[PDB]
Amino acid sequence: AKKPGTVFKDCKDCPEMVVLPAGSFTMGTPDDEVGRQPDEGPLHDVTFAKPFAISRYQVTAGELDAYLKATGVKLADGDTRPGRECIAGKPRYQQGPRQPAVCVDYNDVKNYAAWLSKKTGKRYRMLSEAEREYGARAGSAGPFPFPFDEGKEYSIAKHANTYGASDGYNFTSPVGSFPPNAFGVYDMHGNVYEWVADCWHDHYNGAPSDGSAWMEEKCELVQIRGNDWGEPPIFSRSGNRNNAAPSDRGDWIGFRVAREL
Ligand SMILES: [Ca+2]
Repeated sequence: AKKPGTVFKDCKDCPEMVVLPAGSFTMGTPDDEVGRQPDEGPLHDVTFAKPFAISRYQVTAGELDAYLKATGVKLADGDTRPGRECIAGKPRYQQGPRQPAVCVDYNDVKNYAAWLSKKTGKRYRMLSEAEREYGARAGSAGPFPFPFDEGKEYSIAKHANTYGASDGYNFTSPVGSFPPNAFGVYDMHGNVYEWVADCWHDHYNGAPSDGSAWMEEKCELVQIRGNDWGEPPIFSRSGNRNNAAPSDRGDWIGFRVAREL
């Protein structure tokens, strides 16, 4: 079996995967954490019985393009909002092949993971919300697994891409433009939000404790995680939560994939 921290790819066009360790962690946010929102409790411990892999980066534009070429799929255009349009998977801002894939809805992510699974003979899927927070924290209990930038009160521009140019980028940055966390994972605290599988809940009362996704038979809203290029760093904290309708897409939502070992 592959040791935690091992980085591998199942094919040339496939996302770079990193093995996360089995173990437990505390999910959610302490009451007094700066910026904490009300849906980030209760704090509750979640257990991953087995190691599993996630993409160390958000899936890239070039990686998505490889899928589009292989399958012939055309992604639907997105929501009205002048200057922020998604057209067949492409945002309006300049987007090179190592910037994150965006302008995909929830089902598009599932389709990409199904294609990857068939091509590789491995089991690819969406991350669960718990897996995503686990991977973001990499053992850390506070809002960030890295220190604040020296010289300002609450700046993370040395570690993440958030609103404005102080981090080098107005829009998204190539994946891996900042240091990784202790699990070998990049961009968990900025760049783009990410789809995860879970249906939306306004709290963690009754949340699953085994690393699974918290599903409902019918869901108008699903969870998204992380924080995007246009948002302030107060929402980059590891425990920040948000949601979208699964048919939504935007130039600010991308995704990771996970792989069973
Ligand atoms: Ca920025």
